[PDB]
Amino acid sequence: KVFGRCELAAAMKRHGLDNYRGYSLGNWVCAAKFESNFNTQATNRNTDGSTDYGILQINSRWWCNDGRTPGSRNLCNIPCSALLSSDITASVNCAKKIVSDGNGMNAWVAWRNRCKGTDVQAWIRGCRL
Ligand SMILES: [Cl-]
Ligand code: NA
Repeated sequence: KVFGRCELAAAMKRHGLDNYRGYSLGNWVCAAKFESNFNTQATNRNTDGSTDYGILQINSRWWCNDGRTPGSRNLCNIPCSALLSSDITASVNCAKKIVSDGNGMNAWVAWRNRCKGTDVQAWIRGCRL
């Protein structure tokens, strides 16, 4: 499913992401936009053989199991395919674990290079939340 800007904003807020670990909703919507262009089905292969899945492009090297990433962990205890659903519950729950890992949202490369330091509030502007 391809989410609308405000539609996703509302969905994330309901799932407890607004201000989670100090990160305002705008940060999460910005990351989603640049990681997957709001597409829950987005998949991207990495050089090391791992693959990124879903709306927030979670990596199979450490967070989910896709059966084709040798020596990987699966810290979120879930099939990577579950991160491609129209329902973002699985992605959100796993992202909460990731952002709490120690490096915050820097774990998401696109957020660091395109969201960090910007006026992220612009991403939820005009939204009925
Ligand atoms: Cl943190
Ligand atoms: Na894995």
